[PDB]
Amino acid sequence: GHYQAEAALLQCTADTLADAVLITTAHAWQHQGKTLFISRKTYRIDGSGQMAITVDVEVASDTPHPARIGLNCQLAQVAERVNWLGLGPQENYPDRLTAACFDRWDLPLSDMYTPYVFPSENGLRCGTRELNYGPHQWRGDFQFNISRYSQQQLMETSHRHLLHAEEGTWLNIDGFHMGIGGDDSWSPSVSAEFQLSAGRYHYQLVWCQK
Amino acid sequence: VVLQRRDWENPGVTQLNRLAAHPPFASWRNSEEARTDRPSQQLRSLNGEWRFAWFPAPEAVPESWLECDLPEADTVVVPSNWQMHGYDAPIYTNVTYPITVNPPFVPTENPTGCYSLTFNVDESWLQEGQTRIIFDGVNSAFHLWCNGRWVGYGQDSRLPSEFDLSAFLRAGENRLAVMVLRWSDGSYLEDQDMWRMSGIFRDVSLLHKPTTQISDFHVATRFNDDFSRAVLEAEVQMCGELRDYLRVTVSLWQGETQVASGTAPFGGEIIDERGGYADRVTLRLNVENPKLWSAEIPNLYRAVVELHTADGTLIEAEACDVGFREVRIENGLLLLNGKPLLIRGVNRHEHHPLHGQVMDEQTMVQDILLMKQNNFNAVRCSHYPNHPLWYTLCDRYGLYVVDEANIETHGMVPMNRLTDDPRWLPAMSERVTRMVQRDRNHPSVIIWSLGNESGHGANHDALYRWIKSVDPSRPVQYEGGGADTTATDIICPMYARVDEDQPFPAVPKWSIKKWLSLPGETRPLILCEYAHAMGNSLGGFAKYWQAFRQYPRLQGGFVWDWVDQSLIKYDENGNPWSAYGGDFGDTPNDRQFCMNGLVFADRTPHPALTEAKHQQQFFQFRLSGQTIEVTSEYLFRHSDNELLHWMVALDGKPLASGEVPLDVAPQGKQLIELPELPQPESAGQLWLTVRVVQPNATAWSEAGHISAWQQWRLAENLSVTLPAASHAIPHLTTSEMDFCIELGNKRWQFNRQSGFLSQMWIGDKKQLLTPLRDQFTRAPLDNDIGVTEATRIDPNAWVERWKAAGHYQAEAALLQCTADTLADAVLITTAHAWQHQGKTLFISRKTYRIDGSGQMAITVDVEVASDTPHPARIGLNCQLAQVAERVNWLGLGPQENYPDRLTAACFDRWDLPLSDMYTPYVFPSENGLRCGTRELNYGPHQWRGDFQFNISRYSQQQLMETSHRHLLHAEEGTWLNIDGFHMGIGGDDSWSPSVSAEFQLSAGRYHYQLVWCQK
Ligand SMILES: [Mg+2]
Ligand SMILES: [Mg+2]
Ligand SMILES: [Mg+2]
Ligand SMILES: [Mg+2]
Ligand code: NA
Ligand code: NA
Ligand code: NA
Ligand code: NA
Ligand code: NA
Repeated sequence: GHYQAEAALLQCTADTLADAVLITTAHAWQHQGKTLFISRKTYRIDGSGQMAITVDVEVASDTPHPARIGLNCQLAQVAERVNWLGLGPQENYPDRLTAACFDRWDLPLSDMYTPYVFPSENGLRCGTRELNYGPHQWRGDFQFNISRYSQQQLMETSHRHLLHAEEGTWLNIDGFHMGIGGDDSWSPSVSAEFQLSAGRYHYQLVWCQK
Repeated sequence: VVLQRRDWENPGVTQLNRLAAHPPFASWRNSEEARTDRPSQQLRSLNGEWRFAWFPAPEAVPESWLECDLPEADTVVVPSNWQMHGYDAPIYTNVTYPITVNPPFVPTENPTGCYSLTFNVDESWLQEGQTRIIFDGVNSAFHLWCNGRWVGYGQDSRLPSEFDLSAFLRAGENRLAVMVLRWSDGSYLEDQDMWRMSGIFRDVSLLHKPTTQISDFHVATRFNDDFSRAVLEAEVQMCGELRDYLRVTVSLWQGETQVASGTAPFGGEIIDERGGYADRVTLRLNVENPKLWSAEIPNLYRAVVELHTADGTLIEAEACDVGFREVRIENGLLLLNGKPLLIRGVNRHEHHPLHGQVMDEQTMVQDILLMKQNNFNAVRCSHYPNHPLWYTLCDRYGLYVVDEANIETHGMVPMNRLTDDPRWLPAMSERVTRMVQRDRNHPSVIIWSLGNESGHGANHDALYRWIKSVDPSRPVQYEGGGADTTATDIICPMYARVDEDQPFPAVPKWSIKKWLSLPGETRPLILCEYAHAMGNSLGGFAKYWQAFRQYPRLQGGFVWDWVDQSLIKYDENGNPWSAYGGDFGDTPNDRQFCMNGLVFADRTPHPALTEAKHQQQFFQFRLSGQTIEVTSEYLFRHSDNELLHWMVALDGKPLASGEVPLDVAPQGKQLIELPELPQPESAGQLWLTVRVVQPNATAWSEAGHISAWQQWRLAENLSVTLPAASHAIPHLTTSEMDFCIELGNKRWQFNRQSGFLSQMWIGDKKQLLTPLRDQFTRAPLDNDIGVTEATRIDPNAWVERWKAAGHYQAEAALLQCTADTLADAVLITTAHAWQHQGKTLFISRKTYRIDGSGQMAITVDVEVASDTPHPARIGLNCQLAQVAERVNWLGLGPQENYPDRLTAACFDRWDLPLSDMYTPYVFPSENGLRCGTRELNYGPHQWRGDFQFNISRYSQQQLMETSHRHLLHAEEGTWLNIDGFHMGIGGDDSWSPSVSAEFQLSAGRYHYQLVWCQK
């Protein structure tokens, strides 16, 4: 029920600090009464206009290891360029990133999408410390992809030529992403060290306007 | 001429007037006594009180001593090492010779032990036949006198030296005088990593044989393809007058039932142009469906060899236990009875903490029982032939033995300087040939070894071939010169790693997986030494066993090693303590390197032993749905003394259990269907634990012995319940020096200068003696230290890397310390930096959230500079004021476990006395960690999260500063170390960094969280 799971709010609170506002949230993702994931977050917005997001995720040990542990949103902005400090320039995944180099990369948005004939998750870049797109900057230590196609559309579309650019830009920022495998393509081939099996996961992001 | 010839400084003279080697004799004069292995009247023990005087050199020994006892002499028990009575000091040196390397010479100051015994000999012994004296072990060389007359000389400390005393003895009182030298040319071949001792340290006995006697016998067992038929072949040699009426009968017995018998006159078949051996006979006995010998089922027969007249008058009988087994290498596999072995081996020295190198039956039996109870099936006689009883016990209890010649020249430069020199071939040949002559009839011995750490030389090749020629029934192995030379049937490296190559010049230690498949290579690989168990060690043990099970030609190995070579010393108050190298004034020395055991010298287990037991299990398990698949790794036996107990528990709370008898064929599988388990209402992780229990006692184990276990996570129900809202709100009070928080009878104090929780009160009683502070270091393990010395730094060693980076010197610098009041909580935020000479090593960022329920949530985020050596731990420590009796935790246990040594530990609710949370390693270090812990309870305190911890009366600082466990003093209160992350302990060896990459704390950024409350 990973694709069907609905978020149930457990906690949403707001606190004022000396120089910041602190928002704390907790969500349970459930299917047929079974809790798959729990996400505990803090959002800290300070006087500099920076939003620090802390994310702590529990994954039930008896659910299949999830494909990713991240956040997503559809941004209003459509910008021409994507700039990042991280692994690139090409698409790279945790079990396929040795060729990628850490540097400051700058590509047109279209280059951040890989036009596999059969559409799927694509265009991830790993080991990213800073990402810039339009007015936005995200900092941390994350994996990301950015495109005009939602994961839903990629999942529902059998041919690349049938894809249509959506309004704004879909951003996936992952603390963690499962291997892609490939030893063969007819049985599970993602090696154990690249499966998201740790049970508890932590990542943190800073979102600001730059 | 004795002091004039100096035979102890001549490698060309290894003995004078010594009788030929042979298998164990008792010269029974009754065949039934021989069959039952009862004491023989013809074999007398001289293990009594002897007279002993110590001398600084052989030249200082007075002439009168040969004739008359010295009044200055003391009365000492024999066998003994004289260092253990305090006559001089034992020396612990590893590689470096304890004497100047100047072959064949030894120091002029050569400690000399003068032993003497006055004893009765009955006239019957002297009227007829031959009376001989047997010295099973004299270290390192000796001259023998009887009633004032010179008998002979012997070298090689580890094999019996025998002399004919017939023409020296008189009826009534006789006197033996034995002059034992500590050092000899023999010492150059005795450079084993062990305590250097001396004396008559094994049994002394008198043996009476008839004039016409059995002088040798060899037993062989050969089989057809399916082992349903065997031929026992027994070659018997006689000494004395050859006669037509002489006969040999070899009879084979299973209990009181004779199963086969053969009789023949002397006279072997023609072998060359000059005929045959008139003084030899070969008997051949058919055995249908022989009961086969293995470590799994040590089936033994009794062979009785009778020398007798045609008419049936007995002259004498000898006997031995016979194990029907075939050892062979075929297609690159070592096979026992046609099946590929998996060696769960251990190296074992002959060591007792009180008696030194003197072995007794009780200690040998204790060792064998412990070995088998911990899933060992094999032992290497590191590095010399053992006390003869050892092989008998291995025959009977069932252990595979590697019998190893007393040859080690480690200290030579290069290592083969002597073993490649044909002038040392005679001394070497004797150590090999006389071992084979002694032990070749023991079924337990499956492999011959040419010695240890003596490089590879032409003498090894010659002696390899000699053994193959005289005894084709056993493979020959030898590790020297790179572990895969022409002098070994088995690739037998020491400390080769599983996946990591160590490409040393000339003698590389390849990854064991890689080694097998090198171009042209076909031999089996069995590590002669691996998993160096020095102190807190055996990290990565599971990696070896996974490889052993996956790769047919990886057939196991022998752990280094069985028992700590510590010695008991006494303090001013007469209290005993464990001593190592240097503690006897011995210099140069190699300190704690003599302690590499799975057990302490008194045979108390180190925690590592349980990891070995678990990884060496003979049953393998898989879970699929509600089905447990049990696979047997036994090669010969069915699981006829085995039941499977299963248990399902929710966070340590028992839910369901049951038992199922195991009926698994050797190499077979059994499916066990678990019944439907009722769903738990409450949240938490379900765990399934299985245990294999032996309902019946065995010769080696008690009823209810657990031989194997395994655990799995089952269904997990994550808690989604919101904790009941609190009525009260914590109150923050501020001064220039402190943030103070109060809630009811609880108070927390955060020092604003240091930025740490400095104190905590319950009621109004202080909970801390030292503040709660980050810790990134540990008191260095033996593996962290390696071979580094104060005078000679090994910059590669983990401890030296941490020291050079300033990890132990780094001081916390406060960057931020703020407090905020929330709706139902107080929030403290801190940031610290640890710096050394302007370099920031670590940054720790924390939040402490104290809510109305009294719980304190601590969130820690640590950055580690990528270019600093990876830290030993990422955690917190404090000294608690409380000393409580018990420690209760939900996590891995019950024993000490570390990230690379936790497979044997089980997740459950454990409750131990505080003392059990400390491991008394003789050399103190970080110890007692328990990993995978979700809840820890101590006095009124509870910590929850996902952490590793240790808890004791000793600070890391004291453990770090103190060299011996007996010098440790319990500090005030209790030191708690709670780690989000802890480095591996390693142990592939203990002289180079051995912690695998996956167990190094190299992630750069680390996060962990703890809740601290009162229950
Ligand atoms: Mg690279
Ligand atoms: Mg000599
Ligand atoms: Mg050595
Ligand atoms: Mg396990
Ligand atoms: Na698709
Ligand atoms: Na194997
Ligand atoms: Na050692
Ligand atoms: Na059974
Ligand atoms: Na120490």
